Amino acid sequence: SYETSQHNLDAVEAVLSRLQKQTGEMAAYMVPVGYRALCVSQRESMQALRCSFVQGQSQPLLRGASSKVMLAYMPAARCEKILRYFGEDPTLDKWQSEFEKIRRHGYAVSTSEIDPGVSGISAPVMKGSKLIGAISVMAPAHRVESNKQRIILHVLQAARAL
Ligand SMILES: [Cl-]
Ligand SMILES: [Cl-]
Repeated sequence: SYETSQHNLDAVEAVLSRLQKQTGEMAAYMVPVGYRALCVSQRESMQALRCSFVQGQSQPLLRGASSKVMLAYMPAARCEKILRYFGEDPTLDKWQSEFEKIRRHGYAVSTSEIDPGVSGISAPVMKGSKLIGAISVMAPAHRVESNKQRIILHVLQAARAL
């Protein structure tokens, strides 16, 4: 359980519940742990979506909107260590341009980086200047294509509420 380790799980659960009722999509709260993104709380799909994000399990902090938001908002030194572990060169424009874009917008969007046909939209959860986690919606590209601005606004709204 993350009852004693996630200080604000009640608040997180309330935000994710609303977010799914606003978008009709799966939503999760992710936190960075070393080289990986841990899914701490997840709503679960009322459709039949079976993607790689599972509550209590982690993914490498590298691909997808959630990973890219956390990498963009954590300290540079930390971000560099992680990307170098995965064999990426953090100094390249393809990374630096993405992080600048993310910080300008306040969220990231990804498509099919993890699961073919599934997109991610994510925004950082901050405590002051410290990145603590991210709120994300994981949803079929079929639906994101019709609801992109709606999902972005609600994801931003969810993250800001925490
Ligand atoms: Cl993705
Ligand atoms: Cl569908």
